Amino acid sequence: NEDNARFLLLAALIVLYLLGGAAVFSALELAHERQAKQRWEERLANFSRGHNLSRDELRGFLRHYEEATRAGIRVDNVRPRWDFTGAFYFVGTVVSTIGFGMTTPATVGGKIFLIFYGLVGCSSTILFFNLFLERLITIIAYIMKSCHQRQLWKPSVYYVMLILCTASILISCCASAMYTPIEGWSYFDSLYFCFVAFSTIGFGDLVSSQNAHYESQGLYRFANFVFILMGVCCIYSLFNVISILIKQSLNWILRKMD
Amino acid sequence: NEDNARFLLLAALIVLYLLGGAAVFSALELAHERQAKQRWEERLANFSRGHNLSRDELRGFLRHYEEATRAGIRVDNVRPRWDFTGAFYFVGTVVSTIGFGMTTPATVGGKIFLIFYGLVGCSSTILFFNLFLERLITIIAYIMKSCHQRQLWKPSVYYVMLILCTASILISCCASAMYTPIEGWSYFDSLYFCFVAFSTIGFGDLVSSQNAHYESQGLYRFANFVFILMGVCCIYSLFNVISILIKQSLNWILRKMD
Ligand SMILES: CCCCC/C=C\C/C=C\CCCCCCCC(=O)O
Ligand SMILES: CCCCC/C=C\C/C=C\CCCCCCCC(=O)O
Ligand SMILES: [K+]
Ligand SMILES: [K+]
Repeated sequence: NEDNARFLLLAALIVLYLLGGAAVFSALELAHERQAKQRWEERLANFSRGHNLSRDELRGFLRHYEEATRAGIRVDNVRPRWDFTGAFYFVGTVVSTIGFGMTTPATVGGKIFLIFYGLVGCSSTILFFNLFLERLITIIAYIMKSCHQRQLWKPSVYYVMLILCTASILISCCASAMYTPIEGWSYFDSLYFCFVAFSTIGFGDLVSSQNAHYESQGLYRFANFVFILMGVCCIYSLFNVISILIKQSLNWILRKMD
Repeated sequence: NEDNARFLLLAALIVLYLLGGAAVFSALELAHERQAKQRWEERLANFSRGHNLSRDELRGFLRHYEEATRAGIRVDNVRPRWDFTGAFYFVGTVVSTIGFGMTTPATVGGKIFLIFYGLVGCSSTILFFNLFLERLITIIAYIMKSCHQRQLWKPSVYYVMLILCTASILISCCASAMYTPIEGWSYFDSLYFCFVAFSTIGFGDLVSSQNAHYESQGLYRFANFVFILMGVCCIYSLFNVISILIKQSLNWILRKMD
C-alpha cells in the first residue's frame, strides 16, 4: 500500500540524512575538539607544575566542581536556580520541551513530579501550537482575501511557508538585537541561540537571562519570555509547513517511481 | 468566535499551569540547591586553605575547566565527541530535537550548517512521527477489527491513549533494565532519563552511551538507538492523543460556559 511505501521511503531518507550529517559534522570540527583538549591538557599540566599539585588532588577537586556545577554553580555570577523566577524559567523550558538543562530537578520528589507535569504540560502546549497555527492560517487567509478585495479560498502552502520564513527571520533579528548588547554575545552567537531555542532543540550551551543582575530586570525577563514564545510558535509552524511540502515531495517521488 | 475563545482559554490555562508549576518546584528543591552550594563553598574553602591557593588562582583554573568541559572534557573517561559515532549521536539528538547538548558545534561553520541541517531534519522528522502515528492507528484499527471478528470503524481516542500508555511503560521499563546494569545508574534515574529523552525535553544531565568503553559496544549502541527511537515515537504519539483529549475538554468547558 502506498502509505507503507511512503513510510519506508521516508525512514530510508532520514537514515541517509543522519549518515550524511554525521559525515559532515565530524569533518567540520573534529580538529577543534582535539585542539581544545590539547590546550586543556597543557593548562592542567602548567597548573600541576606551578603549584606542586598532583593530578590526583586536582582530579578530586574537579570532581567536586562537576558536582557543584550540576547544582548550578558557575564562576560567573549566576542567578539562583530555584527561586520563583528560576523555577518559572525551568517550567517554561520543560513545557515548551526546549529543556536547556541549566536548571534540572535533583530531589526524587522533583524527578517524580516532572514526569507528570511535563506529561500534561507538553500535550497542552502541542495543542496550543496547533491552535496557534490554525489561527495564523485563518489570519493569512483573511488578509489575502482583503487584498483580493483591495485589488478591486485558503492560502497555498508555499506562500504560507514564505510568510513564516519572513516572520522567523524578523523575530530572530529583533531578538538578536536585544541579546547582543545585554548578554555580551556576538551577534552570530545570538542568532544561533535564537534558532536553537526556537526550534526547541535547546542544547543549553548558551542560555539568555542568567546573570545575577541586569538593568530593568523585569522588562528584560518579560521581553525574553515574549520573544521565546513568538519564536517557538513561528518556527514550529515552519516545521509543520515544511513537513507538508516534504510529504507532497514523497508522493511525487512514489508517483514517478510507478 | 468559538475558536478564539478556545485559544484564549487555553493560553490562560497554560499560564496558570506555569505559575503553579513554578510555585511547586521552588518548594520541592530550593533547599537542596542551597545545601549543595553551601557544601561547595566549604569544599572550595578547604582546598584553598589546604594547598595555600588563593581564590583568584582557583577561579582562573575553574574558568579554564569551564572552557574545557564545553569542549567535552570530563573527569570520567568520556568518548570523543566528533568521531563519526559521536557525530552520529549528535545529529540523532538534533534531528529528534532531543538536544542533550553534551556535544555541541563550536566552529562558525558548524553553527551555520546546524541552522540548515536542523531546519530540514526536524521538519522531516515531524513528518516521520505523523506517518508513524497514522500507521499505528491503522494497525490498532485492524487488530480491533480482527478481535471483533474473533468474537464471532477506527478506535476511540481513549483506548488509543490507554494502548500508548502501556507501550510507553513497557519500553521505558525495558530501557531502564538495560541502562541500569550497563551505565551504573539507579533504576529510578534511568526511568527519569527515559522520560526526559522520549519526551524530547532532553536536559542532558544524564546521557546514555558515553563512557569510553563498554562490553559489546556495537550491540549496545544499536540497542540504544532502537530504544530511543521507539520511545520518542510512542511518547510523542501519547502527547498528540492527550492533546486531542484536552481539545475536547476545552470544547466541553466552553459549551458548559454557554
Ligand atoms: C500567553 C500564552 C503562554 C503560552 C506558554 C506556552 C509555552 C511556553 C513557551 C515558551 C516560554 C519558555 C521560555 C522562557 C520563559 C521565561 C523567561 C524568563 O523568565 O526569563
Ligand atoms: C529507521 C528510521 C530512523 C528514523 C530516525 C528519526 C529520528 C531520530 C530519533 C532518535 C535517534 C537519536 C537517539 C540517539 C541515536 C544514536 C545512539 C548511539 O549511537 O549511541
Ligand atoms: K529539547
Ligand atoms: K539540553
